[PDB]
Amino acid sequence: TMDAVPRIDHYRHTAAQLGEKLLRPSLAELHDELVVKFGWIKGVLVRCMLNIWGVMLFIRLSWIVGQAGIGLSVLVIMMATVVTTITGLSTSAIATNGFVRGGGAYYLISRSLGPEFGGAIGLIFAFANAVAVAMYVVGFAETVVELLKEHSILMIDEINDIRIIGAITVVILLGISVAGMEWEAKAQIVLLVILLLAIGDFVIGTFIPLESKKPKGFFGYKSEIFNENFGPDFREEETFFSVFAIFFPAATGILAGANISGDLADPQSAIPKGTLLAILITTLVYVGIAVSVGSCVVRDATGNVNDTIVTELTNCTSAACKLNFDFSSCESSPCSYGLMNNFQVMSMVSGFTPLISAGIFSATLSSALASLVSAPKIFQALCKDNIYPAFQMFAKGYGKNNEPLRGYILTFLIALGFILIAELNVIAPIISNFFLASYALINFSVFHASLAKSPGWRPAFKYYNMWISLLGAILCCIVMFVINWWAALLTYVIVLGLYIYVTYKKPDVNWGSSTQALTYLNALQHSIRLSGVEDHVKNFRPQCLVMTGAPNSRPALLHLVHDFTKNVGLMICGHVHMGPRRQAMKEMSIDQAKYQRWLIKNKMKAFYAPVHADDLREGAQYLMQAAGLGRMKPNTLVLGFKKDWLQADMRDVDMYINLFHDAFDIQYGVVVIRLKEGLNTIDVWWLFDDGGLTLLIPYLLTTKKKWKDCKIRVFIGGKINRIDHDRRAMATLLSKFRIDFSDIMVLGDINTKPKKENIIAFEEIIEPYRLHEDDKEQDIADKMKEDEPWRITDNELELYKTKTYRQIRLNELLKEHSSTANIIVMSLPVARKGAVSSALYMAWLEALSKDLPPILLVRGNHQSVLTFYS
Amino acid sequence: TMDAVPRIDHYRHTAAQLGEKLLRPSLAELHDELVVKFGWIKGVLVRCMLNIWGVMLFIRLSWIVGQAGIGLSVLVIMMATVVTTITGLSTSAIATNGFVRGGGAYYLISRSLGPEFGGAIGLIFAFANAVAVAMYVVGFAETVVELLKEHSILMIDEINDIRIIGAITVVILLGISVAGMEWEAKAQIVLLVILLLAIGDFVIGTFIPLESKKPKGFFGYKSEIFNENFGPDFREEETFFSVFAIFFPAATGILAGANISGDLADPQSAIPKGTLLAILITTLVYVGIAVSVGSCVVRDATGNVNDTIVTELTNCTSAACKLNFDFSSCESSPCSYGLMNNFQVMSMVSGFTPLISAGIFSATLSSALASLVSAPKIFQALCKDNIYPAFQMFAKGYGKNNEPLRGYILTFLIALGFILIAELNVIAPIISNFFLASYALINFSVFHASLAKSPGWRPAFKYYNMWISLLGAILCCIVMFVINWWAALLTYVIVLGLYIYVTYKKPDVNWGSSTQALTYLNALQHSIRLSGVEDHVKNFRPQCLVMTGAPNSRPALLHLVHDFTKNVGLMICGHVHMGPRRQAMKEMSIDQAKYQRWLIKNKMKAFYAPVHADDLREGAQYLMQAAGLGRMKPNTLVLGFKKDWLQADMRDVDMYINLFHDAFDIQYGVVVIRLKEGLNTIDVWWLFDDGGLTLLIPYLLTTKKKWKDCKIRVFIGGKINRIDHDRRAMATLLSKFRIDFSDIMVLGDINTKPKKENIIAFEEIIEPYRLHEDDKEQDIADKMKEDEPWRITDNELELYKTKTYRQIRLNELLKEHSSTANIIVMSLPVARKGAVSSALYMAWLEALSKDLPPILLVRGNHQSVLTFYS
Ligand SMILES: Cc1cccc(Nc2ccncc2S(=O)(=O)NC(=O)NC(C)C)c1
Ligand SMILES: Cc1cccc(Nc2ccncc2S(=O)(=O)NC(=O)NC(C)C)c1
Ligand SMILES: [Cl-]
Ligand SMILES: [Cl-]
Ligand code: NA
Ligand code: NA
Repeated sequence: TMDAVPRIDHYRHTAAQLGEKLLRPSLAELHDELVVKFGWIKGVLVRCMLNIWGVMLFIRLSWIVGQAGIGLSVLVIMMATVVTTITGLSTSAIATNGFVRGGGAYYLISRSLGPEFGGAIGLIFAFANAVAVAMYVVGFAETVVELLKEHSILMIDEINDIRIIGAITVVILLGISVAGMEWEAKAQIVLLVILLLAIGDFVIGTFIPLESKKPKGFFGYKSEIFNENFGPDFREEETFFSVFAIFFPAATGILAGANISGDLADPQSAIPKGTLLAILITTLVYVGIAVSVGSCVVRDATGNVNDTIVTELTNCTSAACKLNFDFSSCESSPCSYGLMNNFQVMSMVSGFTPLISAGIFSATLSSALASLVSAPKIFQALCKDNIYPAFQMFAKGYGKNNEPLRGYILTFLIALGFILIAELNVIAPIISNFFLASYALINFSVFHASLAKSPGWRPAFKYYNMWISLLGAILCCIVMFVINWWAALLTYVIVLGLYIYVTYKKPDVNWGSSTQALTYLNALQHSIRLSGVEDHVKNFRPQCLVMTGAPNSRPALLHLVHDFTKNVGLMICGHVHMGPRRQAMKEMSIDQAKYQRWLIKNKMKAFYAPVHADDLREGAQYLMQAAGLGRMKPNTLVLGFKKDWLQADMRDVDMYINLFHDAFDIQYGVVVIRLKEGLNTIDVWWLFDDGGLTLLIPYLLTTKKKWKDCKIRVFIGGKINRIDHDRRAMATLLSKFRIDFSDIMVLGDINTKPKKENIIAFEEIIEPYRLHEDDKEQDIADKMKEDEPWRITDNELELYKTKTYRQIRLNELLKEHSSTANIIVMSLPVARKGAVSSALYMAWLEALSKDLPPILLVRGNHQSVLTFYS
Repeated sequence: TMDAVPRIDHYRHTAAQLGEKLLRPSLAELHDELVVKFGWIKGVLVRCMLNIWGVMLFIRLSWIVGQAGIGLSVLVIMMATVVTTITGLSTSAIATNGFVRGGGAYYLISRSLGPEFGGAIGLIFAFANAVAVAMYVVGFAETVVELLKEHSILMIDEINDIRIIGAITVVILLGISVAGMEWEAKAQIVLLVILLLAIGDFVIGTFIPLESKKPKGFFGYKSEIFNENFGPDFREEETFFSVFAIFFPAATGILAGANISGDLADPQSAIPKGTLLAILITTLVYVGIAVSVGSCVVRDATGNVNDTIVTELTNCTSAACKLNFDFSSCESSPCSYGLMNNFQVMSMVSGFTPLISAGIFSATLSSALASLVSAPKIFQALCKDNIYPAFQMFAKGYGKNNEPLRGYILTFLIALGFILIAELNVIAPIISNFFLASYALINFSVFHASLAKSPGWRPAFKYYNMWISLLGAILCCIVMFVINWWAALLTYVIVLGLYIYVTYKKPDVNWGSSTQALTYLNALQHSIRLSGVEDHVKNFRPQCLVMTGAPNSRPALLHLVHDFTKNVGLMICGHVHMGPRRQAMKEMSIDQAKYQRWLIKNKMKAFYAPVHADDLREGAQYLMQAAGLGRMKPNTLVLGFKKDWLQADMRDVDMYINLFHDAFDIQYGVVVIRLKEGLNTIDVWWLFDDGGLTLLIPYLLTTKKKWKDCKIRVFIGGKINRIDHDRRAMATLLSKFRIDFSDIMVLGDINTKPKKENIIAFEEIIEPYRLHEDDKEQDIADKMKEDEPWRITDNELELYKTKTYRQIRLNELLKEHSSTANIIVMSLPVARKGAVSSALYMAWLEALSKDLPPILLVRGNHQSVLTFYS
């Protein structure tokens, strides 16, 4: 049947080849008459879980649960979890749209809402990961240094030992990462097993209370300790929000699995479930460990065997005394340790202490490895789009699975430098702010997509309410402020600067962002609003349709039309295409884009309006009948003077004059512009009341900065002995309209016979098109029907001598008075259709406008365009 | 010449008679073939000066100067003058645009920025003036009560005497106001003369030092007092902002002259200059009096001759002794005189004593008279505007000059009630905030008019910078908050409530406000923005041109098309008008308004688009070639099934089919809707790949609240023995597009001969259109060019039997399967142009769709409309 059935091969044209077996027929033919890929578990779940988990489970979780209450600590965890889950829901929604080629969160953000935000967030996120690797390596070095300092071993000052260990660790991590994407997965699995072993060791040792640890804070699940550990016992210059700020970074790292989207077996399924499961499991483990530590250890303790453990005569109505006096009465002296003074509680409540030490080692190393892997991927994805041209390179992949070795080396260098600094406690909040900004950008991506009701939003993952996403972005910003407000300001400024730079760069890319859909929707909504507004005389605007063909053919005329339309009124540059329909469609499709881009590149607020018809008359008919939307429709027809009418087929001149006639018939106002295309005052000779357009146009000219210094001087026609009366009337009328005029000149020389020379010149010019009916018999009635109506009938030439003499005399007056004007505006002669031939009308116009400064012959609708009523 | 020269009579038609000869010729006729008025001084200057001056020049200015030094008091006056001068500049700008028919600031505000704000501000301002009448009368009563209590002539308490005196004065003022406008002006002049006499008396007395007043603070213009008082004191619980709030109401009252616009000889010349002169003179007098009082009286004093006045040896480091010791050394014991404890200081520092009291009487009475005059004016103007229908009563005018007698009575009643309350100290801030809100609305009117760039702005008064006006409105809001913050919140709430009520009432009025111009400018700017956005498959929208004629003939089809276009994509209702051009233009002009209003009233976000042409074919050509603006152009022709084609001239059917053909030639998509107009699943039978529109339309259908429950079930064609493979392929394709489907059905019964009965029925239906070439001879070729291309040839009928049987069998299948669907979407058969006659195409469509639920035959553009990439 030649009509192809729906087939995936038809739509598959970017990630594969359709081939000969799949090719949808075009409408014309029917019409025209004749590599490593990971699963969701090992690719998203494990990476997300390992990135989320860190030293908080073994260092600060006990301190947080002590400073705050069990209930308040659980609340802090839950609120951080809200912020991360909302972010994860938004990420899954943005990832279940189409095929994600690679990159990571940068790819999702860019393909969602445009290269500007995409590049800003991509650079920020890549830098954040490149510095996070160094921070995690520094944490590992700190843990190793503390472990060796607890013994006698040491090489150099603590800082230098930290630097050495960090450098060795970073070198090893870079080697492992360069080894490949499978070795890294094996190492991640090993580290996860070790960390789970450490967690289980802590939980097992919390169930075995050894008396030797009694002088410590550990007691072994005593309900009295639990009841005493509620409430916010803040023993410092800190508060609830300080604890929240300290803990929240422990909820981050939820985008690790989506950072390697270019290596997943199948995104759109692995990312959502993997990320959500990782968030759930990590939050559950955090809550469990918080409660466990809060039900075993007392806040304060003075570890000492000599400490009274016999519970002699006393009351000391605290939780500790409820079972024994061990680690009691340090409310005045700074007792050694406890749930609020020792950060190794997890290492003591546990069993095998080196098991917990290895758990911390794995927690830091897994995060470092994940960051080192993820940052180069984002950088290479952002570089492959050439958003920052200098960053070209750092995008070449090596081996079967394209791996950014150059990005790997760059991340290694950045991490090594930041480790060489070795003092990173002041930079962590900036990195946290960067991550929070990325989360907020993802949430805003989802919200923007839901706001712009693009039919192609079509996300495969539900449970992504737009309002929840907006609330999540707001919460991300608020949490960003809650910790290191000045860091938040710095990140905001950096993001805004990058966004502005990218917007000004205007990169050559087009992805289908929600920004374009929202632009269309905004235009549609505003047009629909405007369609319900009644038109008023004082709200009239010149809405011009300029017949120019190619808008670049005559630039002076286009600029002039722009002057009195730019920012006030509509401007449609109409172009008529002629020839066969087939090639005409392709030519119009090319020209539309070419000329719209040309206009936008020259600051012309005009609309290109191509049209295909047999002749210019029919195309202009199309435009004057249909061009426009609702109330934004042309009311004025603008033409340029047919400067070549003298040497041109009379059919073209007839078409020009017929354009005039159809413009008048359709109740349009006609503006004919005659100026020298090759490349003071404004004189307005408006002698017939067209409704005011002749005055409105030059006033709008004066409203612009190009004609601000030009003063309007008016010319009118009067009767001798009555000059002053008419001048006063014109001055009063102009004052009522509030149009400033430098001078008013009343001329009685109109209606007088022009000179003999000018009449002779007009006759000589008009001779070739004269019919000369008198010199011929009735046979001439065939020329008037075949070689006509171009021919000028002697009857009309004698019946309209007044108008011809008026045109010649008016040209004389214009030359004598307005020769020094910057622009002339004059009433456009109107010829009744059927009474005057096209050739005679063209000759009238040519005689009127010949050899003068830029001139505009204006004939308005005759509907009132000005008013003096408020 | 029948062309009329410019003349004021053509444009003078709304506020004056046009006349016989005052009628410009219409473009068709030339182209078609064939009592008491006041001047600016007595009307604006005097009223503004008398309203601005209150009891602050004799009661509170001295206390203010005492509380804050000379410099700080001068600063307060200057800042209040900034707020008022900005307001006055905006008022002059808004009043020098057109002829101000009547009313006051209400008329200017309404004619500037729309009936909503106009009515809100008018009601609030009228109420403010009415209440101010009572407040000024209460001030007069208080002054008289104090004067008579100084001599113990009070009767029936004090408040109960204030009530009686105020009632008598209000009755007298009402009588004077009813007496006419000239008598009020004479009384105003008399009061002004008295007040100037009082001011001059104070200034003269300040130069006549008298030892009698030595016990009082007055000393005689001594420098030492000036240096002492040049600095702030701010005694008691007083602050700079508190004194500024106390003083600022003194600067108000600048709109008294503009409130009399309906009785001025020449507004646009009297209001601006008069108001500015009033502001200047009042501020100058205020500054002079403040400085003079600060240079002649000490802040503290104790008036007694027995007190120490010798100035003998005494340390008294304070500067009060610089000239004498009279009225000194009460820094601990409260004093009874001075610039901080006595308010009658002016009366004491003057010459004749009762003349100051007379000046106070005049100041308090002139403001009351002005308010009682102005409030009815504004109320009558806003009532003649008929913005609140219940208030149409208070619009009648009496006498030669329309005088709102009912408004006068209502204002008198309101003032009498508020005087009967007699305790207005708590209501003054409300009135001040109302006045400030009016000032802010005037400034925002000027700013909004400058924002929208309508050519009709054209204000005759310069010096009105838009940013200055916006700053003035902001300052007015801030000042109104500064004093009585809760009063400011209450006034804001009242203004917003009135604005919402007026917006929802939708009054039937059109004045060409700045809001409409801004709507147009916003739409144009958004369209210009959208014109620069590149096109992407992800952002494709269905932009439909529905050929419906009158948009109310078939409501069901319009609803159906609007369901999948509202909020997503454009919708243009195209109507073609035939007949003579002259009458056609008027018909289209009326129809455009009628149908746009009908659409907006019916909640259709569509655009009515009428064209004039001699046949539907070329009108649709106009629409498909030119309709739209920039990137908001249609790409899908929507047609209703010709249900009468069986009984209708075959020229109409040929035009319909050629509409199809031209739609395809212009590479448009085509949607044909067949549904019953007189009186839950969506079945998509898309069998040919059109690019995806057949699938994209029903999805958008399911995207709306009216089709949320319906589930999409798909039907495709397949080969027997491989049904499951094709079903899996279709399921995968739909999942990649993210279009939810309840079921997929693969049909092998296509391309099979339908029932004999159905073929016989099709033949019977098609019988009276066959060319019967075999039965006839070569002469039949004439019918192919005279009765054709309607006639169905025998060659085509025999050569396209497969397609006809396909249509019949497809209708059988749809009746068998989709008979219970809420809507059906099917692939529209495409007939090669020149190969199939129009009648056979129509019969194909009829056979395909009949005895079915609502159906959409969709033939997409064959360009990809869906994508599974991101
Ligand atoms: C890079 C960076 C910057 C700022 C804060 C964090 N913290 C995070 C982040 C994600 N998951 C857990 C944590 S954590 O709870 O602090 N555990 C942890 O081992 N942090 C190490 C840096 C010592 C990480
Ligand atoms: C109706 C009203 C409400 C609130 C404040 C004012 N004050 C104004 C207004 C205009 N010019 C001067 C003043 S004034 O300086 O306060 N003098 C004065 O006599 N006010 C009298 C009410 C006693 C007026
Ligand atoms: Cl992350
Ligand atoms: Cl006022
Ligand atoms: Na980790
Ligand atoms: Na007054």
